[PDB]
Amino acid sequence: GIQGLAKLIADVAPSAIRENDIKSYFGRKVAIDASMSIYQFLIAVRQGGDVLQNEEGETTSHLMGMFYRTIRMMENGIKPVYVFDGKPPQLKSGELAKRSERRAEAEKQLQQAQAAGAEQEVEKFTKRLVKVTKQHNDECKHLLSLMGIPYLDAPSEAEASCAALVKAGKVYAAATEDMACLTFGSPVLMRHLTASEAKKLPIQEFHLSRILQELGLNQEQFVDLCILLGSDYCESIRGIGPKRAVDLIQKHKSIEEIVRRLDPNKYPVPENWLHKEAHQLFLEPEVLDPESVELKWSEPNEEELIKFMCGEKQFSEERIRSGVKRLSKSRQGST
DNA sequence: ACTCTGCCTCAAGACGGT
DNA sequence: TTGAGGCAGAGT
DNA sequence: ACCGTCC
Ligand SMILES: [K+]
Repeated sequence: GIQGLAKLIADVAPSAIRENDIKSYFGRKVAIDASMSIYQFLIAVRQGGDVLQNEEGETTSHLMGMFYRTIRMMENGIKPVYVFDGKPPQLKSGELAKRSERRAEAEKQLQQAQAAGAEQEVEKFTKRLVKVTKQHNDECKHLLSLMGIPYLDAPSEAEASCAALVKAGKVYAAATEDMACLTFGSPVLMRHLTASEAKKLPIQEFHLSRILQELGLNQEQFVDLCILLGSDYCESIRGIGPKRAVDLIQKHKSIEEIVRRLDPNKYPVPENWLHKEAHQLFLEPEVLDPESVELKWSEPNEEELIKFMCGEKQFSEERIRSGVKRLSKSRQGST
């Protein structure tokens, strides 16, 4: 994430966002952040406050979500490649650790809810306690393998590896809600791509070059701006938000300069501010080699699919086999 | 009055059958 | 996790 | 569209 970046671009660079109907992404490949979508499902796919599961106790909401949305996308001519998060950059420790503490917090607030009724709390805190695990990951990779859908492991940050794939032309765009993908230099970002039957929000397409033009910056100044707005990798200056940050970056072009010209009594900066290191992470992140693996959208293995989902995970053979045929079908073509 | 902060709420997908 | 949106209040 | 259920 980059705090407020979406609203900012809407506000001061509206020409950088197009809204298109899904019909116009027909025949395009997109890169998807696996870990974020798995998360979205673990949160949303709930039956009675609880997550879907086979009786052995193993979770399955993520498998549901992934299987079906993937199929939908494929039907609409959208070939998705899933990129899985690698090892988090050191600069991320801070953010990550906060995320642990809050979870611990939630967990305590779980007990005091359970021992006092009102499942409103129980389910709220339970949602706040959601966490993607290496198991979730391994399972989804298996599923995608048996669906013929290609997946890649990012050495570190998935978003950075997505931006790398779009840069290299291996895909048209990155489909994610994480504005940071632009910071890492991805020329095109697509929010709200679900290929879902109930629509909801219109697909949003962000062009990086348009953002740059409309804001009057180059990529480097744009990274600095995102750092000021609020990145996952270092702190921000208290009291400088979107409006002020745009002003300052437009006037002084860099963080060093900005820090020289700032009144240290009105706007004091953070102590031991790793902003230069963050910046360098954004310009030169560790990413996979987009030329190593040639992405192929294979044919589903229907039998093995039934064995895995239906067999191991108690999925209705009819719903599954139906999905498998919609997908095998969409491979040869169609609507 | 503009801006930011921080504390809060609240919600989070897809399908099949009407 | 991400919003959007709500509000009080401090600080300009 | 609504909504009961998917597991
Ligand atoms: K800030």
